Amino acid sequence: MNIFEMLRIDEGLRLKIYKDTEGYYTIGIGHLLTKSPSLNAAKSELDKAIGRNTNGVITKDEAEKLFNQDVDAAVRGILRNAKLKPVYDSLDAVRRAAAINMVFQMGETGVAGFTNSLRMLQQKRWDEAAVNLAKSRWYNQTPNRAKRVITTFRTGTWDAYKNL
Ligand code: NA
Repeated sequence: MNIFEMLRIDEGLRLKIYKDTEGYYTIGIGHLLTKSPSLNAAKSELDKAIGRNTNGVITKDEAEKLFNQDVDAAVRGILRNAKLKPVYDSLDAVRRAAAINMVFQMGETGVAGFTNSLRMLQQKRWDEAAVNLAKSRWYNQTPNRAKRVITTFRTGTWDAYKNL
């Protein structure tokens, strides 16, 4: 297990434009296209991202290319964020994957607002952090995925992703 395999489990792989859990146009391995309700706007974003006129459909290689870029962007984002970087730096590599997963799903600004959770993580108060992380819109809206990510923060193991 690693961050790529983890997010592949959590996000799936779809080669045609679909709506994500929030109703937003997405493609590939959780590549958010736009929050606009316009499918045409989403198709434009896709074409811009891929560099060709798609039919709203991409190949697996293209999906994996966007995915690589998106994981890299999530990491880069954490490292540029004054609130997230110190917490991320304090973590072991397994818990760093859980951190990247959160940012991939909700964005840097959204995760940086988990102030109390972040403090508990930096303190290595894992059970307390896990309880706090679950008191969130995140957990309520995507409880199975959040439970997996939270278990990863709680334990520093890949146990929530084994059998998957
Ligand atoms: Na998804």
